[PDB]
Amino acid sequence: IEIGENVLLEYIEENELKKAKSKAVSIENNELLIAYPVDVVTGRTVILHNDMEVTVEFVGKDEVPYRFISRIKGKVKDKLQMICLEMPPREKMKRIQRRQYVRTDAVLDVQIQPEEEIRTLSYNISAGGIAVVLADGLSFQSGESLRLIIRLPEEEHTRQIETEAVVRRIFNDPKSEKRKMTLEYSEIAAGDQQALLQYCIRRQLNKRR
Ligand SMILES: Nc1nc2c(ncn2[C@@H]2O[C@@H]3COP(=O)(O)O[C@H]4[C@@H](O)[C@H](n5cnc6c(=O)[nH]c(N)nc65)O[C@@H]4COP(=O)(O)O[C@H]3[C@H]2O)c(=O)[nH]1
Ligand SMILES: Nc1nc2c(ncn2[C@@H]2O[C@@H]3COP(=O)(O)O[C@H]4[C@@H](O)[C@H](n5cnc6c(=O)[nH]c(N)nc65)O[C@@H]4COP(=O)(O)O[C@H]3[C@H]2O)c(=O)[nH]1
Repeated sequence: IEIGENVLLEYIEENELKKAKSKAVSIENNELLIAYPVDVVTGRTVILHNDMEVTVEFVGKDEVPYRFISRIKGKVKDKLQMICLEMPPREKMKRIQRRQYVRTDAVLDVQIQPEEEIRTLSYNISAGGIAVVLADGLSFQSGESLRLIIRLPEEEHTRQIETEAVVRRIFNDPKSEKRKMTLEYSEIAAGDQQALLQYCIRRQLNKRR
């Protein structure tokens, strides 16, 4: 559970599966109150018809994602229109895991090249994707295929991993006002990917104690 966190809904309206993003207000007794149901892609608000079985997703205080089916109990009026969601038990609230590959926060040398060539740094990495800090002026696009070269330092032997990856998303970090960008490996060698895989596990393992 948490408060103020994002509550992601997934319902069926007019035979197609629509998703929406709301905000946790309170979880009094067995009822969850969410506010401002806006569409996941459309910034404009939406309407959740009562008694509609929805599928609620959220990230708890343990940085673990949770998913449960529920129902629109009804509207609640106190100063705004908030939607009442019937909460399940504490069982029947399945913890999910959407990442195929284990991620680790590592500042690695990344070289992006589509005009010239951009040598930059990553801020987290995975065996299937990468997230990289951009400088101002760099113009890319979600869906553009880029060739990037990753300097993976597997101890003394510095492995150079060359892949092609497609831009997932570009956003502005509210903590640094610097552009960040994420990519998914379009094509990566089996040898390099396995090494990159064992690197992220050991690196994540080396900080448990
Ligand atoms: N579309 C998309 N967005 C991404 C992805 N990775 C990160 N983000 C965005 O970045 C936020 C912070 O992620 P984080 O620092 O890894 O911190 C995350 C992460 O540590 C944890 N978490 C959430 N879902 C998963 C998961 O499926 N697997 C794992 N291992 N951790 C998760 O909860 C934190 C909060 O996640 P959110 O509230 O979702 O907020 C996420 C999400 O909005 C991605 O692969 N796809
Ligand atoms: N290192 C790194 N790699 C990134 C990031 N964003 C995307 N990627 C790469 O791109 C793949 C596709 O992510 P997606 O299309 O957002 O699709 C995502 C998203 O829909 C969902 N997902 C995973 N983690 C999160 C999360 O933390 N928050 C949310 N909201 N969704 C997530 O599962 C899919 C992720 O599958 P993956 O095995 O993670 O595979 C990811 C990952 O390899 C990032 O911030 N850092």
